[PDB]
Amino acid sequence: VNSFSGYLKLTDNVYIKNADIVEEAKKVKPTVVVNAANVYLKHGGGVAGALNKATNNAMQVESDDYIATNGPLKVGGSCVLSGHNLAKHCLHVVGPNVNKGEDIQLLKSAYENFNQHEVLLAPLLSAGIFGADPIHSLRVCVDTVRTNVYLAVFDKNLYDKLVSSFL
Ligand SMILES: OC[C@H](CC1OCCO1)Nc1ncnc2[nH]ccc12
Ligand SMILES: [Cl-]
Repeated sequence: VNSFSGYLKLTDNVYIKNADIVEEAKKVKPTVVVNAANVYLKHGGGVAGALNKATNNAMQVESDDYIATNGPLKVGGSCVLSGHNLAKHCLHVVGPNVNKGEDIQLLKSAYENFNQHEVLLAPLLSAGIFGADPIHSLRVCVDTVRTNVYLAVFDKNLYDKLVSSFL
């Protein structure tokens, strides 16, 4: 039993809800919140920009130190950093950004990072400003993640379409 409330069960372990991931994280304070990161951990917009804003830019400061030490992430890769005031940890995961010409097959590799954590609050990878088909992102999530994932979808119109089109 966990404190995630109001989710629709798509599968044994995949759940979905229309919610602002920032407001969800602030309410639940999950062990792991997933960020829709880029390889430079530059959290300028989308989910990443909103999560970083909610930390008063502390996420960006920590991320800049991480990059200075370790260099960029790989597309499909991840790193674990602090969750600041939002969660215990933030799993920064880089899905392919279609608007940069990155291979959509890497979306499965990106979701595989979730399997290293028993429970996560997450957005749909490569959706939104990363330019992939969100119905596809949900399909890959359900077919790749085996741990318990609570998916937050900000756009209500999109949420209804994902549910009604889910197989
Ligand atoms: O796949 C990422 C989704 C994309 C979907 O389509 C257009 C907007 O929402 N973005 C978000 N999902 C959850 N919380 C969020 N906070 C800020 C952005 C955001
Ligand atoms: Cl987005």
